[PDB]
Amino acid sequence: LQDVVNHNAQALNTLVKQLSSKFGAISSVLNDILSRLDPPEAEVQIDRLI
Amino acid sequence: QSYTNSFTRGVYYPDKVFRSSVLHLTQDLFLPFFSNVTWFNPVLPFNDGVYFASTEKSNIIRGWIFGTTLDSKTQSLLIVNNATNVFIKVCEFQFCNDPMESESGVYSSANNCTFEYVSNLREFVFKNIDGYFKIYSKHTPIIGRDFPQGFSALEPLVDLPIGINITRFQTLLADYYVGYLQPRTFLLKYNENGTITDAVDCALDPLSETKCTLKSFTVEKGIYQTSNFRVQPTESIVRFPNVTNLCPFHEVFNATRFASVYAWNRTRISNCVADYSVLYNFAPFFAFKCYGVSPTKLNDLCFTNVYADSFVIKGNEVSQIAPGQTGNIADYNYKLPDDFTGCVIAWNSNKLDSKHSGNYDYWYRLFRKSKLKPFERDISTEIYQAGNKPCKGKGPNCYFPLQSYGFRPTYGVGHQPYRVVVLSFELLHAPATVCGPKKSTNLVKNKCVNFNFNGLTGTGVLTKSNKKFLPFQQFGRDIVDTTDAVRDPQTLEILDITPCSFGGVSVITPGTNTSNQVAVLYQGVNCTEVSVAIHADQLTPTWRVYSTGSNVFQTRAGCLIGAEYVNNSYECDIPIGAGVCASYQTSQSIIAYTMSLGAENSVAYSNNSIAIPTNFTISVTTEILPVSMTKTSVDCTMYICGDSTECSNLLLQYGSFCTQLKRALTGIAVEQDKNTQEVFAQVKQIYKTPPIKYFGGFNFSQILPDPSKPSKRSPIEDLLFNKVTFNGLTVLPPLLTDEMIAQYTSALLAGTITSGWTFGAGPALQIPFPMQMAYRFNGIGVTQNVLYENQKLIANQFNSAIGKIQDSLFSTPSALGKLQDVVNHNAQALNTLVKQLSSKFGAISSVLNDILSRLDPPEAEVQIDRLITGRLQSLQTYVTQQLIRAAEIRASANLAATKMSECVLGQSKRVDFCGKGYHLMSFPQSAPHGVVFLHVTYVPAQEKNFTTAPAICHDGKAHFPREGVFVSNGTHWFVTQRNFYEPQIITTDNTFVSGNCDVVIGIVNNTVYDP
Amino acid sequence: LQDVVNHNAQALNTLVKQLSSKFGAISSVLNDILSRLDPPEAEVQIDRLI
Ligand SMILES: *[C@@H]1O[C@H](CO)[C@@H](O[C@@H]2O[C@H](CO)[C@@H](O)[C@H](O)[C@H]2NC(C)=O)[C@H](O)[C@H]1NC(C)=O
Ligand SMILES: *[C@@H]1O[C@H](CO)[C@@H](O)[C@H](O)[C@H]1NC(C)=O
Ligand SMILES: *[C@@H]1O[C@H](CO)[C@@H](O)[C@H](O)[C@H]1NC(C)=O
Ligand SMILES: *[C@@H]1O[C@H](CO)[C@@H](O)[C@H](O)[C@H]1NC(C)=O
Ligand SMILES: *[C@@H]1O[C@H](CO)[C@@H](O)[C@H](O)[C@H]1NC(C)=O
Ligand SMILES: *[C@@H]1O[C@H](CO)[C@@H](O)[C@H](O)[C@H]1NC(C)=O
Ligand SMILES: *[C@@H]1O[C@H](CO)[C@@H](O)[C@H](O)[C@H]1NC(C)=O
Ligand SMILES: *[C@@H]1O[C@H](CO)[C@@H](O)[C@H](O)[C@H]1NC(C)=O
Ligand SMILES: *[C@@H]1O[C@H](CO)[C@@H](O)[C@H](O)[C@H]1NC(C)=O
Ligand SMILES: *[C@@H]1O[C@H](CO)[C@@H](O)[C@H](O)[C@H]1NC(C)=O
Repeated sequence: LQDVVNHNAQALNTLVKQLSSKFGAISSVLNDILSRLDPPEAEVQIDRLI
Repeated sequence: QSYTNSFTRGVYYPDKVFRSSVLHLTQDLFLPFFSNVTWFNPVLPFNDGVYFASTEKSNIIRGWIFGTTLDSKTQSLLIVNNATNVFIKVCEFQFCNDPMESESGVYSSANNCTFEYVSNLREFVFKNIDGYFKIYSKHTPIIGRDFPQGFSALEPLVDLPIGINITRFQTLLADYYVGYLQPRTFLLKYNENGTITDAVDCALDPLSETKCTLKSFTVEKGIYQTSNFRVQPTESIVRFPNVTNLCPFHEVFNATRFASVYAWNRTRISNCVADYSVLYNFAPFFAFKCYGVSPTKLNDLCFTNVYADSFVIKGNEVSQIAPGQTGNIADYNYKLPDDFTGCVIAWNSNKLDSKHSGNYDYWYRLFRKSKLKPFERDISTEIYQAGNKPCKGKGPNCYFPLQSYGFRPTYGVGHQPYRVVVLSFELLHAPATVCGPKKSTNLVKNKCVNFNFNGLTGTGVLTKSNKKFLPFQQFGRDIVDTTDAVRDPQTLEILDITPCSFGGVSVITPGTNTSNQVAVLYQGVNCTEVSVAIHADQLTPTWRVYSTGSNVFQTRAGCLIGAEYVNNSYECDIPIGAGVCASYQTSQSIIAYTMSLGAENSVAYSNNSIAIPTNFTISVTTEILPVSMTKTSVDCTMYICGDSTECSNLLLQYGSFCTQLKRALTGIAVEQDKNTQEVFAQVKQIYKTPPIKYFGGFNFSQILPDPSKPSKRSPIEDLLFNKVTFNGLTVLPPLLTDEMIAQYTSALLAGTITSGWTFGAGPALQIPFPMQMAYRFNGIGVTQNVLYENQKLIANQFNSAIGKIQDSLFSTPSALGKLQDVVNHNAQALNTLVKQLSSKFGAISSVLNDILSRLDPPEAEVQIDRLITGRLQSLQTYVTQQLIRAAEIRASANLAATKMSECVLGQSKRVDFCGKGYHLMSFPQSAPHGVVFLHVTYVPAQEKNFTTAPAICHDGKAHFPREGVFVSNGTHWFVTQRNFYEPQIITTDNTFVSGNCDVVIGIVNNTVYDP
Repeated sequence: LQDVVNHNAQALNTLVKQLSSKFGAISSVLNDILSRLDPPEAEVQIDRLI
């Protein structure tokens, strides 16, 4: 049971941590990309993050 | 000259790369198998490479001539072989040797010789490709004129970089066969020494397409999925509404004056044609960049709401004009949408948009108090207020937002004015109004045709429709958003767009070893449709099985060709669908029959009729169960990145994917270890079988370990073991060595055969085997007296039963099908994973080191990223597949553990769980990544039809057997156990009384004796 | 059983409905992309749809 709980917790923690992965893009936060670049290339960066 | 068949000739080495003992599938220009070959001074046209096989003994064939004209006008290739050295020239000659020391080369012309070169059954492949004349020469001097229908590869004699055009060629004299090549696909079997010992085409016969599909030269008996058939389009219609020709552009584009960048005119064009080639040369404007819709395709489905914008700018101003751009021009002159599907045309306009002294009229909106949005014009030219107080003129930052451009003809190129046309059009609105002219065609009339209805392009069958389009709807779709109805305004007729027929084809083959005939199943199609497609050369799988009579059958699965339907019934051999099955029968051919669901047996039920067996059989049946899987550990970094830190840095930005994959693989591995632990290690203490091994006639030699061999495995285990069977991927060894697993099996079996089932419920309790078997009879409703009264026979019944098991595992090679399937599945997964390392994934190359040593790292980053994404999706797919397979094997291992707990460590009352019959006992045997259970079952036999009755009325009261059944042989009545005929005289010992003789439906008068 | 049938039908319906998904490309139909763009540029859109 403890292993099941730990597995679910680890899955959720990995999912939230991977919100900070750049995934080969400029950054990991959408707002900085929006208020850093022009909308066209920002679209490609947001596409990679998505 | 006649026509013969190219049996297997024309195979050459496709490349100079060594390959050993492989089956490589390559697509290239080849001589197709069994093609028609002309056997012969004619001028043979050079069909993109020829196979020329000269058979001679007088050396009459002195060489070849190639070219397009061969009359000293275009460059022609002359090849001659005099006695020692091949003179190869690329000259421009009128004629040649054609009119010991009986002949010499005089030719007729030697102009512009651009290239020079010197060095029976002479085969020569001449392939002209990529500026190369590749000559593949096989000089196998056969001693004799017998033309062998055999195999001989053609090693590349030379690859001349002549780089000339060749359409025709002739032979030079002082017989021969000619065949023409086509682009085909071949399977070549490269031998150890590097030689192509055999080749298999991929377009002749269904059989030699499944040979390519499995990448083998010997296919097994079975239905094989293969390529998908599809009726190819017959014609190609292009229907438009009534069209008109106006083209009102050049008269506008040529005009004396356009408007400024801020005063631009949105010119609307409608009801004309896209005569745009004039804008290239008739109005020769140089700057032509089409964004969203590249040019030279502007002939149909082109414009719906085309608009034209007229800009007048400087020279160094078009650069800022692009979709998604920003700047003062973008801010306050005009703003473009990001999705601008149009064209930008710019050209210098000195003599037509400038004054000789300079025209100070083309101004621009320097400032404005309104943010520009896509497709909006600036009109207000009031002073741009820049202060909180009302700002008019000077004072605050305000200035007049209109600066004159000095369009002088004396300025440089960077200042010369540009006239610009922006064609902004939307390729969407369904109703149209403008594109170029094209041929129209009437209704296809139920014909699979390329349709081009008002720009809606596709392939389909256009039939009369009953769908009531209200007089504004042009298209008509379905819930799947597929256009199932269209109507051209010119015809104004609603017609549906049911697509061209397709599906798949599957090859039924009885195995290459058995035979070579095949059948084909076009899945889900009417046989009339497929026959019609055969007739008018429309089926994509160009190989045509001859549709003779009594060989085309229409099943609910589709159309089966090559096998006749027989109204007889047989067990299924090669499943097809809808209950039909095909098989090879004996003169010998493939037949399709309705599957017979076993025999039909009517049980003779009656009001009073029972059948009790008088004999039995100790059957031994093998049941194979996967227990484990190959533990595979994959190094994410090395697989994705070939020990490259440059690639590792890029991989590090992809989150903890490698950590997740490693965790999943380690979980799978520890799960495999726990699976074999739980299946085999259910015994606390390793039990040793006794020194003397007499078990009341029960043999137990093929299952008990024999010390006179290594690894201490049983002979059955030996047969099972002998019967089964880089780049960051590692196969971790199992924790339990095969000897340890065999020792667990030996302990389990020794405990079973010595202590009975007691060792599974606690301490092992010794008990003679003839007593344990009597208990196991008691456990299936058979009195123990049966065993001792028939001990020895049963022993033999067991012993022979085990003996056949060996042959069942010896003669039959597919007995261990499930375990070998598991092994093959793992091997195929690993093979696919390593093979996808060679996939470019839309990059420059499949090898990292090339990309590293080809480009600067900023540019190489994109290619490395594409390769990383491809290989990472490969890893994720492999890991997910492994997880699913591991879950399946976990279920199988749980079943195996349950069986060993219930079938081996005890006797199970669950029906058909430990065999087919009444379970007696079971024996485990280790096998590679699995277990094999020798389920011992009691099976009754030798029936005897008998008369019965639920109750006996002796003393005016009912009587019932305590555990048996009341039966009779006509005259006497006997109470007997219900699983073995043991008649007994009815007495109060076996009978109990309950009630009187007026409630039982079928009570019978009789005597219940007193003992 | 009805849930099993409906689940299979929903899976197939989703699979065919995502044929109309642009996937961040010009369009969801290959035919239009082919007869709208030169093959070097159309390669990117075809790759995205693929
Ligand atoms: C049990 O079965 C084995 C068979 O595996 C018997 O061994 C055979 O013995 C005879 C002579 O006694 C030989 O001719 C055979 O070659 C043996 N079989 C094999 C496969 O080699 C054995 O006799 C049986 N009985 C006992 C008590 O072991
Ligand atoms: C080669 O020359 C022939 C001469 O008739 C011509 O038809 C063909 O188009 C040419 N093609 C090339 C340049 O390969
Ligand atoms: C205008 O028409 C003349 C006709 O001779 C042509 O030469 C010229 O290139 C045209 N220019 C434009 C911009 O259409
Ligand atoms: C647009 O209209 C204006 C009206 O003054 C005119 O001067 C200009 O030449 C026109 N430009 C065109 C024809 O695109
Ligand atoms: C195939 O077509 C024929 C003629 O249209 C028709 O009679 C037959 O019923 C069709 N087959 C099936 C299975 O519907
Ligand atoms: C069994 O008995 C019933 C009594 O109603 C009778 O109808 C039926 O025919 C009998 N079955 C036989 C004689 O096979
Ligand atoms: C029962 O069957 C066996 C073989 O299956 C046979 O040898 C035997 O004679 C039969 N009868 C008895 C009474 O065992
Ligand atoms: C057993 O059944 C058959 C029919 O299958 C029948 O002919 C026979 O008479 C029955 N047995 C007896 C004891 O009558
Ligand atoms: C029935 O079984 C008895 C057993 O004693 C035997 O004597 C008799 O011959 C058998 N047959 C008939 C028709 O009674
Ligand atoms: C059974 O025996 C009793 C008394 O002997 C008699 O009354 C009854 O009718 C008998 N029943 C049958 C079915 O013979």
